[PDB]
Amino acid sequence: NLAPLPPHVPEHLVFDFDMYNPSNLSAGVQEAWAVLQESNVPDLVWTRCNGGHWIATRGQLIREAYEDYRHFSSECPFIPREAGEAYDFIPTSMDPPEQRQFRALANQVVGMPVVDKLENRIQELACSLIESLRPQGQCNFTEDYAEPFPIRIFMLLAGLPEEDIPHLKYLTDQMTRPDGSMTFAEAKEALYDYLIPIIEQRRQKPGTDAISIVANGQVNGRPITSDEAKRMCGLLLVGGLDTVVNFLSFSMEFLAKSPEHRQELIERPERIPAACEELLRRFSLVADGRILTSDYEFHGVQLKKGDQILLPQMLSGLDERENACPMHVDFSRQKVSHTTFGHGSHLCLGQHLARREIIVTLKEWLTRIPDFSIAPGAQIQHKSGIVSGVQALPLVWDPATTKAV
Ligand code: HEM
Ligand SMILES: C1C2CC3CC1CC(C2)C3
Repeated sequence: NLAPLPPHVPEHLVFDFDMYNPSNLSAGVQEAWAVLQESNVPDLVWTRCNGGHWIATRGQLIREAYEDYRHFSSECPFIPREAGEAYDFIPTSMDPPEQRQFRALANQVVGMPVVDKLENRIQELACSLIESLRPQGQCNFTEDYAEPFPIRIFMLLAGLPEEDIPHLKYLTDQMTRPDGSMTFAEAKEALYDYLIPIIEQRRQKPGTDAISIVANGQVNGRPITSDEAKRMCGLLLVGGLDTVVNFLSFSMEFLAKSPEHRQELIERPERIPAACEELLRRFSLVADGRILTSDYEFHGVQLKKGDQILLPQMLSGLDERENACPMHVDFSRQKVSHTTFGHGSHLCLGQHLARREIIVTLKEWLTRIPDFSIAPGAQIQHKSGIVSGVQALPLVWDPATTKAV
């Protein structure tokens, strides 16, 4: 189900890629997408699926398209068009200089100094969840630690009910990983039927939570709108529940498989941070785009005002001209080049929380369960979307070999 090639597209620039169902998914999602970088693929190519759109395939274009906010605007950053358009999260769907102010607020809530505040609850929870799991010698990493871990921290952050979890999550999921049960605009609505009443309540009688600062936030001398609030808190929900959740499963499936990687981390912990960056470069997962405010010629391709362009942040680090032996994990690379936290004026704000949640889990799980592996006969399945994932990750271990701490 492909749409007619638009006039301006040289059919030799065609390359039918389906972000919602890449071919080789069975072999893995980063591998699925890494096709785009074979020798036989143009640096910039046009795909006819999800209604036809450019996709830039190399480290350097993405970096370039990202810094160039002018012809490449965030206005509509989600393929397909309707969602992108129907998406209004702030600061996301906004170019600077507008953005600068909405962003500075979000940075208030999730930023650096919020992260030192939270560290202990993080570690406290990291230990507590692991130790619970320990003695069973089998979890469901995705439902068992992956889902739980990060969410409860955000629920802690935003002061919202755990009970809410399963609902917002489905909503978050449909948004990044469209099933077909509900369209983006419908998705965006129910997440909004939710937040709204909450934002009301924090306007009248404030709290210390992320949302409380957000409803009461200051933007360009004036007091933030209700809508701008609904809209900021919307982004936090999704970035909240959706990126960290998935990343942990790929990193963990990776460890379940490479006992020399567990070993290395375990004996030379001065390496968790480097290890941390290398894993983000490799188990990268986001893929949104931009929009052409006008006609423009990018690396000789005539870009026509209105066209969408995917700029997968996945691809930047999996690119040979950037990372020798891209698909191979090496905690001692000299230079880890990636753009998992995006790039440009829209650099990811929760990079600190995300990183901090990732080191905690590596340091803590290796401490208690140094040795685990994939459940005999289980086939892991990934999912591609605006943010990619793992269907479930059954693990198994020998209690006898763990350690409480
Ligand atoms: C697994 C770790 C994470 C990854 C890979 C990730 C990925 C991304 C990427 C690629 C962007 C750039 C958007 C663009 O340029 O279109 C972004 C921005 C953003 N993310 Fe993260 N994210 C992660 C964790 C989080 C967390 C924990 C939060 C906080 C709940 C969060 C909230 C945000 C926000 C608010 C922005 C927008 C900043 C702006 O538009 O100036 N993300 N994220
Ligand atoms: C908005 C932006 C694109 C996708 C979905 C959501 C969180 C993060 C940044 C990845």
